[PDB]
Amino acid sequence: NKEMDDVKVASKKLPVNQMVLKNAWDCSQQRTKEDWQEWIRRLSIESSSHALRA
Repeated sequence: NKEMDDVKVASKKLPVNQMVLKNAWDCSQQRTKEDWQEWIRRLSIESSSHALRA
């Protein structure tokens, strides 16, 4: 075998509407836990993205 990999940019794009989703989480909840949780899992979207998918 030989050579290499990585490649591996890897980050960003944007959560713009997911930012919207964050503030959305903020609006209701009213037992905020679910809101913040979801919003966080979203916020995740390199690694950590996949991480929050736990």
